[PDB]
Amino acid sequence: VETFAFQAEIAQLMSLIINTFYSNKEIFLRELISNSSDALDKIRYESLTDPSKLDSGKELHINLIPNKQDRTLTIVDTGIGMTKADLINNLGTIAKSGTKAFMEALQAGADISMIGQFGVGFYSAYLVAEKVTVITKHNDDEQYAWESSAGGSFTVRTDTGEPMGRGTKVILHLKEDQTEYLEERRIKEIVKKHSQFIGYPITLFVEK
Ligand SMILES: COc1ccc(-c2c(-c3cc(Cl)c(O)cc3O)noc2NC(=O)C(C)(C)C)cc1
Repeated sequence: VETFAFQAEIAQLMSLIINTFYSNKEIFLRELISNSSDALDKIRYESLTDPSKLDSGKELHINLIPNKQDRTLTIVDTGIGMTKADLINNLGTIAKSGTKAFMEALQAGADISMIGQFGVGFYSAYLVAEKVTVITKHNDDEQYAWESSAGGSFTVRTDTGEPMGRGTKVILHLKEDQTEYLEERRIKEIVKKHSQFIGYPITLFVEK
């Protein structure tokens, strides 16, 4: 397991998200579904010029999986996935500029719900999760697990869990007071409100 420091700007963003009083936490789900949709758009487009990129799975979809025993909400997609370089280096570089712009916008009167306009909507996960685990598999790279409970660091390891084929699984370990996001009625409500027109099937699993 390798441990990395977030760039200072991203650590600062995460602290703001965790510390700021902001009741409209539900927007985290829209932001993660948006990311899934973007990743799905990417594999779809790439597959038009190289159909073999779908050898790792033809189905393009999003599953939402609540688990009350584990207190997790998992968002699974079959998008393009992220490479080790994406996880450690590339996406952080991009997130640095988006974060700066978002911070400045907040000072100017924007609110946390606008985070996705700055390309860093993922971090809104920390409105509801104490720990986020991201399992991801891109063609031509290995399956990795990224993980962070904030506090300025994240880890990456090669994942020896169940093989995903291709795509990304975001496992939200929910804060004790945010279990409403495990309720079918609540998730359905949020998806209808904010993600009604996403161009891939979203299946909300129910609990046993
Ligand atoms: C907004 O920035 C991103 C959105 C989605 C993804 C993504 C994701 C992804 C990321 C997150 Cl955080 C998520 O919640 C869902 C995803 O499918 N999986 O593969 C992905 N692959 C990439 O898009 C490229 C172009 C970099 C290879 C990465 C960055």
